[PDB]
Amino acid sequence: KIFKPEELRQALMPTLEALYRQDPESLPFRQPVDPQLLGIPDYFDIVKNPMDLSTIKRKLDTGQYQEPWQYVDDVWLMFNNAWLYNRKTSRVYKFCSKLAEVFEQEIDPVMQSL
Repeated sequence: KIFKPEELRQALMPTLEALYRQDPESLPFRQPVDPQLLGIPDYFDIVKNPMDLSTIKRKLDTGQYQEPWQYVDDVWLMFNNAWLYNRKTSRVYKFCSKLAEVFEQEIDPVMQSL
């Protein structure tokens, strides 16, 4: 099965929009973590492969996911990075958990249809 790039984008986009719709929970995820601006030099020692919503959106818009599971892997990468780096009761961690709840609800039927 070979996916047409614009069809894959159309099918997956609503799941990404669902994440952006979460306010305030998407706010820490709408742009990359910048350890230099934040002064957290330990971040890239723990998070080897950073990911965020803006990067996923760009990849989804520019034919970078040839198969749906590649998009799903990047969403989970974003979540797992945040859940590894941050305290469980931190705002980021709690917001991450809400996005993951929304994502699983939205993605499951889409992947079955694809």
